[PDB]
Amino acid sequence: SSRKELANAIRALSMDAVQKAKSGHPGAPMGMADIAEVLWRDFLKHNPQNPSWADRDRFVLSNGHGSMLIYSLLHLTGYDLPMEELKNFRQLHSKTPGHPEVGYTAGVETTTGPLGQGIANAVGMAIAEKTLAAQFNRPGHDIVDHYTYAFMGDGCMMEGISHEVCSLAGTLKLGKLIAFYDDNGISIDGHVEGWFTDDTAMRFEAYGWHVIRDIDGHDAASIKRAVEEARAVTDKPSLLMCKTIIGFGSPNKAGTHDSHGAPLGDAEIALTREQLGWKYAPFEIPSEIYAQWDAKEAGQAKESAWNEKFAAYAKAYPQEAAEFTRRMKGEMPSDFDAKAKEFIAKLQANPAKIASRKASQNAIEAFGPLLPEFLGGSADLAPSNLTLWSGSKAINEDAAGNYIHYGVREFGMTAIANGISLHGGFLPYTSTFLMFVEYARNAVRMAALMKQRQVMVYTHDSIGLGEDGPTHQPVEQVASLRVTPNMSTWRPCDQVESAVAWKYGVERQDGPTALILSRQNLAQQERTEEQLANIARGGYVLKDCAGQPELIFIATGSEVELAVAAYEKLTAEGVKARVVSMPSTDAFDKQDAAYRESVLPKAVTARVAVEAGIADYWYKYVGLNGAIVGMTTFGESAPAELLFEEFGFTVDNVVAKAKELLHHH
Amino acid sequence: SSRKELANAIRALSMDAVQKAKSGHPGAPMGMADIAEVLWRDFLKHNPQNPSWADRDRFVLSNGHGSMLIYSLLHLTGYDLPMEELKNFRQLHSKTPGHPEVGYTAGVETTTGPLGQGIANAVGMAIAEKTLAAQFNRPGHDIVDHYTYAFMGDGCMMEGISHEVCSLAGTLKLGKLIAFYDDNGISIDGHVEGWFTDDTAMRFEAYGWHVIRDIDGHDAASIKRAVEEARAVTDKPSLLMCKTIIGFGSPNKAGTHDSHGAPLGDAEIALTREQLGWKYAPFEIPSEIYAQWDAKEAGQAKESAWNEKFAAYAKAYPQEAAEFTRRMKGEMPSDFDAKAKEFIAKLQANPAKIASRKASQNAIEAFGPLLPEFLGGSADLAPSNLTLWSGSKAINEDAAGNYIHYGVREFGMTAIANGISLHGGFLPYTSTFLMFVEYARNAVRMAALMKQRQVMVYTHDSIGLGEDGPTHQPVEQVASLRVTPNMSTWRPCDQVESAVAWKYGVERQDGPTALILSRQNLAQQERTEEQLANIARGGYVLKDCAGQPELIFIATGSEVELAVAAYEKLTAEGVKARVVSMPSTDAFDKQDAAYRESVLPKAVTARVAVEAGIADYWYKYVGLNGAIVGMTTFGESAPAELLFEEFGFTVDNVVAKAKELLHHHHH
Ligand SMILES: [Ca+2]
Ligand SMILES: [Ca+2]
Ligand code: NA
Ligand code: NA
Repeated sequence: SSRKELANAIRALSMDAVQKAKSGHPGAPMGMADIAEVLWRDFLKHNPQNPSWADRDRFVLSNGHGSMLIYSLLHLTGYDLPMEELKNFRQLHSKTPGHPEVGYTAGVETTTGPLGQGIANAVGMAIAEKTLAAQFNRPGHDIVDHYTYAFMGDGCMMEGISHEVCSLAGTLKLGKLIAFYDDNGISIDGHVEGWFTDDTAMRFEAYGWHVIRDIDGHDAASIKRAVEEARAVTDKPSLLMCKTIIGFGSPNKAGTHDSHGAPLGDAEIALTREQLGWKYAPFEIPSEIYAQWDAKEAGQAKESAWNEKFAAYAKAYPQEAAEFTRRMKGEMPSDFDAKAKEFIAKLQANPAKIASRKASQNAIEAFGPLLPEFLGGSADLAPSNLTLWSGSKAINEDAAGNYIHYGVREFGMTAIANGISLHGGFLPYTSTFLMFVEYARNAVRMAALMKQRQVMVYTHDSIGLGEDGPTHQPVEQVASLRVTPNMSTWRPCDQVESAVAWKYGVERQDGPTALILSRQNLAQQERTEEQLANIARGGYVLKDCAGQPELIFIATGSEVELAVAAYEKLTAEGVKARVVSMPSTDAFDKQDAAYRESVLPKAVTARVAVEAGIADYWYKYVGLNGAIVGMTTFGESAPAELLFEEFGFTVDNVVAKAKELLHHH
Repeated sequence: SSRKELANAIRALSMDAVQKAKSGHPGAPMGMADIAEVLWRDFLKHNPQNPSWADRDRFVLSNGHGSMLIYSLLHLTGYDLPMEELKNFRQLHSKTPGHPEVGYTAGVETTTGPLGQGIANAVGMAIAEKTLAAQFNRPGHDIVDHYTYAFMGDGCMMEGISHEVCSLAGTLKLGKLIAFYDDNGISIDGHVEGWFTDDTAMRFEAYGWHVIRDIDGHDAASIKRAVEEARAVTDKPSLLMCKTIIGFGSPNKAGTHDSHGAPLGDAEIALTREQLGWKYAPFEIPSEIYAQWDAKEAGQAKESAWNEKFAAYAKAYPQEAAEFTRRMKGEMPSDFDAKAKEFIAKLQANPAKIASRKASQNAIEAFGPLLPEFLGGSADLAPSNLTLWSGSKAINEDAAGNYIHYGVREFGMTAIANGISLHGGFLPYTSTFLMFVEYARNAVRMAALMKQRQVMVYTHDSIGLGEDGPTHQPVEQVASLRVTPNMSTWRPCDQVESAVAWKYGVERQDGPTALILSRQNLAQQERTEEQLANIARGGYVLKDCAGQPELIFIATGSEVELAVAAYEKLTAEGVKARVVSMPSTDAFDKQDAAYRESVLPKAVTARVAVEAGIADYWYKYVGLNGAIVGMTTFGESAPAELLFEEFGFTVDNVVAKAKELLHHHHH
């Protein structure tokens, strides 16, 4: 069959699957089909029989609304994605959800849809390949050698995150990253010129990319030459400017916004079949077309050759090969749990009053030698977030390093780190001031949705940061993280809770962990062995009374000391009081009900939450008959000690709120 | 005095005020002082005695950590910012907070600090000037004519929002926007080349800006020539690449990251005075330096001339002049309240089961003729968010229009709109799918912090959007907005609540209002005149029983219909039930204790919340002895009606959960 006929198989499956679902996006799949045919059939290194092959090329659809493009490619090339799944596009619990989802579907590398994040993920995958190659390859043994290919459209280009990640990709000279821009002139509002006029090629040259202009995206020869040129440029990421017609093949909807995001309609599909010369019924693909698209034979041969290379590497470099396998599988070192517990116990036995941002740095220092998979960084705040340890080595200085200076790029940093975790081989950590989780907020959500392990180190967590004032002082950010599905959030009260939280984060297998860390020094709490072991349960009894409590303080982070001081005053008066430290609400909620009852007995309704964050969160644990010593406003610019007084974080106020509560009970 | 001596007054006040506070950022003020001296003394059109003069130039410090730069300028030029306030830099309730804040300090145009947002605000101010000039200027009467000047640094340049807003500024040919880039080679991690290597000039040329390269930022003549060149280019925004030395004057800390974000230290300040030749003690400025910096006499003359121009305009164009004054003051038309109430009453009397996104469009259509100040837009989703009305006209097509195609730029859109509201003359509305509030999230917060009027139209609010799936289906986003200080969030249940929420938003002068709008059609509920008036109280009794309820449903948005159906089933079985519609938790919380008790009586603990959003929010109103029919997970890609079934938003499940709750209460 001709290359155009092979590409038209994508067009037919895509328009037909959208039509059957009465939902979805036919235009971009039809516009990019010729580019995909060249890339996938002539260049992409992959094995449909093992989508987890460590050295496969990675493909990313940043314009993820065009999901039928990737489903068509996976089906046609022989992945485990049968025609019946394509006939179930956008239907409940199918393998073909409306935007592609990692884990749902063999061969999907990332969950995309939110524009701009796919290219960010691809930058992270390319950083991962470059770093892993530098760490593991040896003379005569290049066991890491693969490309990262991304498709992206006008929406990704307009989004600010594209600027963040493509700027950094240029700095890092990511010569195995090759992006294809679907330059079709159309977005949802219509002809893009009314709102998007960049000289995109000049912009990308300003980032240090190699740019190939004026590619005919409907001409296989033009596309193939451009890909060859990009592969020959080994010291710059490449952008291929592909002129395409959205909805290519449709006489009445090609080149129109109408083709972007709704079914073409039955009559228009019939006219499209006529224009394309496509003679097959919906969901019919002839054997000749499958024979030319199938990648099982070539893919198995390529993976088998790689397996033989890896076997030879393992003979010459046995310890390195074992580390490669462990890291690509995402497994932890067998002795990590014991060694981390030993560190935690040492901290409990050797008290220190330090900021939890410093306790975080100390945990990185302790775990660094044990976790060579760390690939950490900060968004231009290394000396404030405290993300460097003695073994940190910046990858812009040494490609085999373990640290990224991300610059002032919080959203891009977080979505790059999602790509790093998706690649395999690494455990990424990222960092900024907590307020700027808001810049990165959807990438944080995407880490949780994709079940990815990433530790997110958020410092300067409250009015305790002092004079920088209300634009920087978090109030409501932690509450939002706490109600995000599959997110773990820890607000440690001292250096011991900080190390437990770090351990919890690195040991998650199925989602991310945010650490909520103080600028100011935090006193260490004394703990029994039982309390020490129960920190990891997220909430535990820190101070207690004999018998059933009359009054329970629930406190987190920097406010535990205040709650303890109020507890001591009331205990001396003869109140049966308790303090619960709640470093992680999510870990607490996951405990068995007997444990939760032992900490927060259902019969004890006189509960006072204490936290320098938005009060409204705490109704979850105090209900309608408790009290909350929290924030209800933005902060103020002043020294931290005066702010804590101004906003009611005083022993007198906490005691008064508890006594007022005890009248009612 | 020489120009350098005048600039050194900024350096001295800045380093000394940071030192006294033992906190703050001396480096950028010291690095940009010569640029500021030229801009403010030779070009800026302003009147210190009236910071609200409608036709003043607007200045924005996007690198807002350098707050002592603007405080020095405002003090030296004669604004109401006494030296005592500079001595109280970063102290509680001073007029000199660590990052500048609009409202409390005379002459501060915007609250900045979060990097990139200042340049976005400046783009909005420049859009506002261009649009207001096109709407109001007449032959012989150019009553709107002013520049927007912005300072920005490497952090702003690295942030994605700078790409969004500077790209759009290029498309819109904002020839009165002039930005100065503090090109000093330093960020917090050190020398920027390890993480920031863009050819920034080439990047901005790709956006359609006029770029002036290689300006000596410590040479007044070079800076002045560059500003003159940028002012001569009337068809492009301009970027002035100013090579500066951070901490200029400090022998040991100039050019170092150490000068960025901590006091220089007393010993280093002494050496800096010696290098700069600045003899005056901390907080001492001689009368002759004030005489050269003061702008009161020039500012009075400029504003007086403008007032004469405006008086001549008002004689020739009296209705237009009255509209200009009204709009610049942020006042609403005198008949708006009555006309909007008439519209709301008509909707209550004429049911229509339509999506609240469509009810929103209908409110824009009804309000549009009454609010010529609207400057609305969507982030490339006009046909989905339903932000166009019959009178919309895109400003890229006609500069006197009222609509902005923002492109796929949610964060930039929202921070541009903050600039629009800060400028005066307009009432901005912005729009995207609700999920992508997360892209714009800090700009929403900044609107609330700055007490700005902006209506944020967020459509496709739940699993009700269907097949696009979990990356697009909001779950926890509304709860995040609800816990934001000074935010107003409305999730209307029908076309009537939608119109009430729109009226509330446009009339809310002291903060923003988000509308949480459905893709799918919403049943209209029956209301008495009192219930109709009670929508605006945020939470109200929609269905009731005689005597104390044994069950209260609390529902919002698309789930009110489900809660009412469950109420009807239970009522028919003899259960005493009530339904509360809670379109706005923030408005409800602002009602007095007696009203809140009347709606959610403390005696009734069997409360069931119903909302297709994150469940944990609702403990605030249901307590520990209730039930929540909510989401606890991400969504799924499927037809919406199947999602509502799968996630428990069915009458059978709501009734079962309510009966299970009552059974637990009984035993
Ligand atoms: Ca497009
Ligand atoms: Ca800088
Ligand atoms: Na290359
Ligand atoms: Na100009």
